[PDB]
Amino acid sequence: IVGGYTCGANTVPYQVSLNSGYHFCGGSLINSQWVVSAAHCYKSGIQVRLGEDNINVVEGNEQFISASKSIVHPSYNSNTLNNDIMLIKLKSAASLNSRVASISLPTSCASAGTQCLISGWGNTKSSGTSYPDVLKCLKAPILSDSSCKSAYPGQITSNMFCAGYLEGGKDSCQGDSGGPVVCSGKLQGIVSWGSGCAQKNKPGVYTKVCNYVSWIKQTIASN
Ligand SMILES: Cc1ccccc1-c1cc2cc(C(=N)N)ccc2[nH]1
Ligand SMILES: [Ca+2]
Repeated sequence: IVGGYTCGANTVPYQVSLNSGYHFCGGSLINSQWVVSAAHCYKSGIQVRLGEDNINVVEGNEQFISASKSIVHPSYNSNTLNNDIMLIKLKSAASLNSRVASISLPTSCASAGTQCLISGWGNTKSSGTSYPDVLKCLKAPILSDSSCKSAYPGQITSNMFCAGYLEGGKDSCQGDSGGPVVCSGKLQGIVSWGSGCAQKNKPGVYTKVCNYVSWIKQTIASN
């Protein structure tokens, strides 16, 4: 997260860290047994880490649970990142508490202008590299689809939306991928892609979760 702020320990209880010997992507807990992340974060040997703040220090509220199965969206296209969403099932149900909680799925899509909360352990520099140990936060508005498509001609599909600031300075970044974009208490987006980080006229691109609620619900119910 670039241009953001330190969230505060466990202030984003649904935020998860995907670990394969190191943190490589974020995710969102949707119930005690399932996590939603980006399809481009897919990999074998995933360990889901819940209740995390400083990902390099065991602070006392963590839960480390291995994934038993991963399900990448059937229509995911790695070249364009269309349908960049995946589900991860925990080998054992997480113990839900104030520091480890699920985030609700949307019942409808969010409108442009709605303010959302984006979070992650990604790079905090727009130019260069610096990875935080604690969770970073960023409040950003959903941008109009026209401003989104103008920034990325022929690259935006109905399954993506942009959020952030066209002036630059505030954006998600490498390492935040797969993480949550929560608006009005609903998981509306997944950190997916963009151009560089916090660059002018190049806002972040997010997977439009509201288009996948039926798939998520049916897939979890059958697995
Ligand atoms: C997914 C991917 C695949 C291959 C190269 C780069 C990416 C990429 C670009 C961005 C850009 C942002 C951003 N909000 N600036 C966040 C994450 C992110 N991931
Ligand atoms: Ca920790």
